[PDB]
Order: sequence, then structure tokens, then C-alpha cells
Amino acid sequence: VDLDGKPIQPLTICMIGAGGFIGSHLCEKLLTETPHKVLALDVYNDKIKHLLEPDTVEWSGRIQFHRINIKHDSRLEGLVKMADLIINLAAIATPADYNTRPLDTIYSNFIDALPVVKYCSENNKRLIHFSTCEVYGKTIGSFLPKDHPLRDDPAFYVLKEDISPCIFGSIEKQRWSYACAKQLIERLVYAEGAENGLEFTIVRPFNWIGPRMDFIPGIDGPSEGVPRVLACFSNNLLRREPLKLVDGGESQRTFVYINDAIEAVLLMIENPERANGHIFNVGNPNNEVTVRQLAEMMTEVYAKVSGEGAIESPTVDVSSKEFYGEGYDDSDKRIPDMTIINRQLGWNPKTSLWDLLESTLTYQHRTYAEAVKKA
Amino acid sequence: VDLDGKPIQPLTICMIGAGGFIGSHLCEKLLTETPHKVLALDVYNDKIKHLLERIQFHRINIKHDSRLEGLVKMADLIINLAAIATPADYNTRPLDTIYSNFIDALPVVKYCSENNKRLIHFSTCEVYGKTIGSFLPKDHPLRDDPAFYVLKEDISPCIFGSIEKQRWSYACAKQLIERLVYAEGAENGLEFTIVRPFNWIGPRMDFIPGIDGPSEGVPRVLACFSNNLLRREPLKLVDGGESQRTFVYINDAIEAVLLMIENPERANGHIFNVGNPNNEVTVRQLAEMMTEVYAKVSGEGAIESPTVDVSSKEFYGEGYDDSDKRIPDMTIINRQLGWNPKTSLWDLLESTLTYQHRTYAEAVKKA
Ligand SMILES: O=C(O)[C@H]1O[C@H](OP(=O)(O)OP(=O)(O)OC[C@H]2O[C@@H](n3ccc(=O)[nH]c3=O)[C@H](O)[C@@H]2O)[C@H](O)[C@@H](O)[C@@H]1O
Ligand SMILES: O=C(O)[C@H]1O[C@H](OP(=O)(O)OP(=O)(O)OC[C@H]2O[C@@H](n3ccc(=O)[nH]c3=O)[C@H](O)[C@@H]2O)[C@H](O)[C@@H](O)[C@@H]1O
Repeated sequence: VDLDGKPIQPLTICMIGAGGFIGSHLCEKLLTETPHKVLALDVYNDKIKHLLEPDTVEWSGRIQFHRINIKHDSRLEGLVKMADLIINLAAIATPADYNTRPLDTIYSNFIDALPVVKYCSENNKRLIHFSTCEVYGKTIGSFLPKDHPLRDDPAFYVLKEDISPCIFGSIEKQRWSYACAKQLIERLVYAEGAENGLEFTIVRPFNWIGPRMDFIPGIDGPSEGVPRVLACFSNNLLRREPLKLVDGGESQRTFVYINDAIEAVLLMIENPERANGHIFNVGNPNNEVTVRQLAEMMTEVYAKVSGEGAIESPTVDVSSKEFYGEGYDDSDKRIPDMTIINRQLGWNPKTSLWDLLESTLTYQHRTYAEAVKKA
Repeated sequence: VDLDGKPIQPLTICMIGAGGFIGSHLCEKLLTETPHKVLALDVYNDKIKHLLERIQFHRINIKHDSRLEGLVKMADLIINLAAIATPADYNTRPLDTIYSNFIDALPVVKYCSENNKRLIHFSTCEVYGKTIGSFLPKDHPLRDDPAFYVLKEDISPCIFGSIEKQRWSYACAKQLIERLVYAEGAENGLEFTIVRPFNWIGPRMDFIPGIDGPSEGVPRVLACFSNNLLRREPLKLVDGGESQRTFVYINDAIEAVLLMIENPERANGHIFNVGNPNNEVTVRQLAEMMTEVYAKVSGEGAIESPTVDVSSKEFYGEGYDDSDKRIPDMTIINRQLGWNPKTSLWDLLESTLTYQHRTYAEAVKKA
């Protein structure tokens, strides 16, 4: 039964990038908590093998992998035509190669999505596009003098979806390649919703954290790979190295437990009366920390989870030239405004930062420790 | 002879959107002041008809025309002006705007990089969008620090409205194309230069509605106010015309572009603000100043109230938002090409409105 009060008609859902971090967890909540049928499209299925017929036949029927690459594969339009609802996760989304493979980044996050949008509008299918909190980029507050009082006015850091600006660095700062592409795709989807009648919903994850995020370098992922902080630190703690802090890890972020976030997405799927039209911050404003804090807190939790204790210095500073490369720039403070999502879907994040790290690092320890020993 | 000191080897130049406002004036400076050969590509040639009986029109639409890649290969240097650039239909045809300013340019960029041709892409000062200063409280002292309103090309941010503010459709597309061109210059070896016009003003800009274009069309402020003065109506000021802009005489600007063409040792790599920081006014001021000049130029005098306020809902439509203050920086351009705008605002309006009066007045009477 939906929020409006109506009963929930089941759906065939075309999920693109469904073998990803967010994809995989979504498949789980859909299978376990709902009637819906999933078409899982991705180039890899590693993270959903545990749910495919070969590894199990408990969900034979209601999920179907299709190894497709949407860059060029005729098969796609038909697969879309096959479903009632398309969810597009398929994207390069590691900051690491926004300034290093800027063309592939732009093509990934803008160009390769356009077809998906063509087909949804043509065939009158509903679209859920996954954008990012990086679309807001920098916080107006960030340009005020150090410790200027205006920084304390929420006016200057809260990121409201209907009115806060999209602020990026100059062109030479190639990290914004990703954000600018995401901005344009949102603008296009919104328009297509306006010029044409596209039913759509756009999701801006603020730093979703849980298992399967990215990869541990050398194990599941590569050796010279560079993921996103959770994965990065995770590796540091497992390998018993210190945690590399980029320019002293003074940026801030707000982390939300992946489970909390998936509930949000579900509410959107099942209440199109209230999600069609809108853009949604999915984040947990209460779990804010600096990156240095995330690191400290993660070492503490990890010691709890591991048994094994501290490290001499558990962190170290490193220049962004050294770490990220040439044209790095950074989002300074993500704090989601929860008026729109709260009003439309009644959503709120239940889970604490400490709690979600206890959860996530136990998954990390139980998965990667016998492995990282044999290496 | 170039700035570096070298002599200038002549060039075949592929100019796309060459029958446009900027296109047309460029063809003139190339023909009259230089050795270069021009390939003029456009769907329309109306504004180059006068100089058409070293220049070769090709009625080509770049959206889909095989002919293009060969035309590009035909030249040494490509200049891409071809773009929807009227604020009017950024919030009203957002798809066509985005496709125009991002997607349709991509092929041009494919061919230039593939075939090792030099590219000059015309972007815009909108790419900066809003000034950081715009978010400080009314009359907050920090607004006076140039830190908060000058738009430096290598470091100032691109600040746009939320998504629902569809005017930024245009700016975001232009931003991404710049980012891609710059990326292609980095990942691949593309020789390129990007131009950010700040409000270039002069002769064949846009159209007069009902004479040079659609009766219900809506161009840029020069053309809009030009029509108001010619038709003897008041000048419609959008939300009291309190935004500011800096206008540069079209002739001054074209000199800049030429310097870039003829001095690749200094222009390859860079992004350039072409504007004239000294000619800043609010829109209300531009209107006042234009009515004054026009009275001078026309003979005919004032109007009772010569302006009137109008809501942007009423004027521009649904998702309008606005660049608040353009004031270009010039350190880069000035350092690379030695360029500076000679011409005054009043002077350039005396010039432009005399062209307007001599062109549109017998016409507007007969209507
Ligand atoms: O998960 C998200 O919601 C967002 O995460 C990333 O953006 P970001 O958070 O800036 O980048 P991360 O690499 O996760 O790290 C956060 C910040 O911590 C720092 N960091 C990261 C990694 C590390 O090992 N050390 C470190 O100090 C950097 O400032 C980095 O920008 C993606 O760019 C967005 O697409 C995505 O929506
Ligand atoms: O000339 C430029 O360099 C830029 O001009 C336009 O941007 P913009 O200046 O915002 O818009 P205009 O319609 O030219 O008018 C400027 C402002 O004057 C006001 N206006 C305009 C017209 C009118 O009749 N009345 C009026 O009050 C509005 O604030 C309007 O945005 C384009 O957005 C840019 O592509 C271009 O590079």
C-alpha cells in the first residue's frame, strides 16, 4: 500500500547500472520488501551474483540479468519498452578520474545517458535518474573570509534542491567535468519533462555509505585504483596503513546509511503521484563530519570491530597534487536540505554515523581480512 | 606581421555561423584588414549579402550535412559561432538550446582534433553566470571588494541558478562545451582558443521584430530597445532593469578576435574575456542613455515616460533568472594580446543607433 493510501500495482523495472553499489542494494530491497520485477542491466554482475538464478533460484522469475553496455547495444530500447519504470544509475562516479579521464567522464555522465532519456520520453515510460549532490558543487559560504559570521547563516551552506545554486570552479579545474555533466543531464531531463511530458524523478545522493561501495584496491578492484573515501579508508585500516587525508581532510560531508537511502528510493518508486516532477536530496544532515573526523571515527570503530588496536599516527596529510592530480577542486560542505523530500515522501534517515560505520566496517573486516593477509 | 614579431602566413578559415552578427563583422575585418581566405558556413547569408556577388558561402546546416568534415579539412582554422544565443528561448526551447550549444558543436570538435586543425570556439560571459557578490545582503560592504564581482577567466567560478531556472540551460551547455574543449586540449593535443564575449554591441545584432524578423520575436537588449525607439514606444525594463552589464563596441571586439587568429603562439591554450570594463551600466541606464543618444541621432525628442517596468514572468516567461553583474577581468587577454577596448559606450551607441535609424526608419513608417 502506497503513502497516498492507494494499493501498490507491481512493476517491471528496468535498472541500468544495477550491478553497482547502489544498484545491488536496490535489487535487494526490491526483491525482499516488494512485488516488483527487476531487469538488471550492467556490464558486470559481481555485486548481484548472490541473487542470480545460477547462485540461487529463490528469486527465479522476478530478476533477470542482461549483460548490456548502453554505449552501443540495440537491445536497449526494447529492454526499456519491456519495463514500466527505468532507473539509470550507469555512470563513472569516482572523483579520482574526473580530472584524469575528463572526456570519458563527460561522455559517461552526460552523453551516454541521452538515449535512455530519448526512449523513456518516446515510449512514455517513467524515469528515475541518479544525479549527485556534486551538482550544487561549492557552498556560497566558501567564498566568505575565514571565520566571517555569515558562514554561520544556513542561508550560505544548506543545499535546497529548488533554489540553491550550482557553483563550480573555473574550467581548468577539471574535477567539475563530472558535476557539469550531471548538471546538464538534470537540466535536460527537467526540460524534457517541461517541453515534452516526461514523468521523472531525480535523486541527489549525499555520500551514501554501506557495503560493496567501490572496491578494495588489489583485491576486488585494481592495484592503482582510487575509489571514494569509504573504500579508500577501508583499505588503509585493513592493510594497517595510516589513512591518507587530502590537504588535511578539512572538507565536510554528510554520510547516510545505504539502507536508509534505499528506503527513500523505494518511496519514490511507489509514490509517483508525489515524486514525478521533483528533485530530491537524499542525505542525512545529522551525520556531518570533516574528513579528518571520518578518519578518526573510522579508526576507533575499526579497532572495536577488529580487536586489533590503534596505529602510531593513524593518519597523515597528503597534497591533492600528490593524491588526486592536476586540476583537483573540492566540494567544501554538503548539508542536504530535507524540506522537499520530507514533505513529499515523509522520509528521514534513522541510522547514525557511528552505527552505520560499525555496520559497514564489520562487513569490511569479515570480507577483506583473510584476503588482504594472503597478499 | 604578428605580435611575437613574425610575419603572418595567410590562412583558409572555416567560419561556422558566419552569416551571424559576430560572423558578419568578422568577415569584414578579415577581408579588409588581412590576407586570409574565408569559408562562410551558415544556413542564412542575409548579413553577408552586401559583401557577396577570398570568400565562399556554403549554405550548410551542421546538424546533419556530410559536406562538413571536408569543409573543415579544407581549412587551417575553424571558428565556431553557430549557436542559439537569445536569452528569450533558453527557458522556452531549453532542449533546442542545449542541443544547439552543446551537442551540435561536438562534431566540429571531433573533426578539429582528428584532423589536427586549430579551433576557436565562441562561448559566453554567461558561463560565469552570477557573481558571488550577488548572494551577500543588500548593501553589504563585501560587495565593494572586486574579489566578489570581477570575473577572472582562470579562477572565478561558474555559478548558476537551480535546475528549475531554465535560463541556465544555455549557460550550462556552454560550460560543458568549454570543459570538453579544454579536456580535448588536455587528453588529446587540440590547439584551441575560447572566447567569452561580454555583451558585444553594434550594427547587425539580432533583428527588428516585424521588419528583420518575426513580429513576436524577442532578441537581445540592443535590438529590443532599438525597436522601442524606432517604433516610438517606451523601453520595457525587466524587473526594473537593475542588472548591470558591460558593453564593448563590436569593432573593438573584432580586433581582439583577429589578434587571436594571428597570434596562436599566445592564444592556443587560453580562455579570453572580451569586454570593456569601463562601459558598465544598469539596464535602466542603458535605456536612458539610448533614448538620449537616439533623440540626438533622430532629431525627434523625448517620450512622456520613455521607459516602463515589466515583470520577467510577463516578459521572458516561466523559469527566467539573470546574470547580475558582468565586469570582465582582462589580465589574461591584456597580457597575451595587448588588447584594450578603445570605444566608449556613448560613442558606440551614437554609432550603432545612427546605423539603426538610417536602416529601420523608412521601413518601420511603412507598417
Ligand atoms: O557519494 C557521493 O554522494 C558523492 O561522492 C563523490 O564525491 P566526493 O564525496 O567529493 O569524493 P570522495 O572521493 O568520496 O571523498 C570525499 C572527499 O574526501 C577526501 N578524501 C577522499 C579519499 C581519500 O582517500 N582521502 C580523502 O581525504 C577528498 O576531499 C574527497 O573529495 C562523487 O563525486 C559523487 O558523484 C557522489 O555523489
Ligand atoms: O551579449 C552577450 O554577451 C550575452 O548576451 C545574452 O545574455 P543577456 O545579456 O543576459 O540578455 P539580453 O536579453 O541580451 O539582455 C540583458 C538583460 O537586459 C534586460 N532586458 C532585456 C531586454 C529588454 O527588452 N528589456 C530588458 O530589461 C534583462 O535583464 C536581460 O537579461 C546571452 O545570454 C549570452 O549568450 C551573450 O554572450
